[PDB]
Amino acid sequence: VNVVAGGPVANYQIKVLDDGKIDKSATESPANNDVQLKVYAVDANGNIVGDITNDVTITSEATDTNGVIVNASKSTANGDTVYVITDNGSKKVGKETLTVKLGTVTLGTVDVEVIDTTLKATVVTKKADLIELDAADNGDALAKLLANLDIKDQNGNPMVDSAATPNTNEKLQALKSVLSGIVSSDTSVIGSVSNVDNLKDDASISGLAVKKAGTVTLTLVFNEDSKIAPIAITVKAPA
Ligand SMILES: [Ca+2]
Ligand SMILES: [Ca+2]
Ligand SMILES: [Ca+2]
Ligand SMILES: [Ca+2]
Repeated sequence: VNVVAGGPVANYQIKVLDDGKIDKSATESPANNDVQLKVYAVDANGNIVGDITNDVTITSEATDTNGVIVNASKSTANGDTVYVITDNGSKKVGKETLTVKLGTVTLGTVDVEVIDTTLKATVVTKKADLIELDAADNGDALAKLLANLDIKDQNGNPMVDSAATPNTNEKLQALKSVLSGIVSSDTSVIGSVSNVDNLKDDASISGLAVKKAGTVTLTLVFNEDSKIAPIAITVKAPA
């Protein structure tokens, strides 16, 4: 639009140029990492008699109260000012109220929303009740245990290892995001895992080392948020 000589201002518009959302995912396509605002003064006939985006000040709550934290910055290019709202350390998702002032006078408010569309492990199931290790497992049950699980995201799609990345197993990473611990029925055969970070992501995953030949039940326990029930898998580690 253009600013034009018109009549006296009748009202102010706080205009959202984009979708009004900020996606704190690290990979969303297309990138969705801001909200962009204009503030216009308009006369009785809708003529834009002022672009006051550069003159106003936009703020959010001084002390955080909802785990949603945003920054507001005036960005000027091509003669035009856009008020750019960005995520700044939001721990949660949800709405954040912006207040738009001209000097000390409030012109209005507008909410922005922080979202997160990251693919998230949502369903985990076991394929078989039992797995048996052989020499290829090199005395560690983790690879064969992972192969015995199916992980689905919130869309119900599989979460699997990408062969494009040789040194990180995306499926293991998906598991660890919802796993709280692994209990072994006999820690002398295979140790229990209480710190899930000890499930080592690498070209060759590891962390369920066999201490001696035998048979154990491994029970996977998941976090409360996921609501996934424990999964028990019997592991035979033959001599
Ligand atoms: Ca946006
Ligand atoms: Ca993002
Ligand atoms: Ca907040
Ligand atoms: Ca990979």
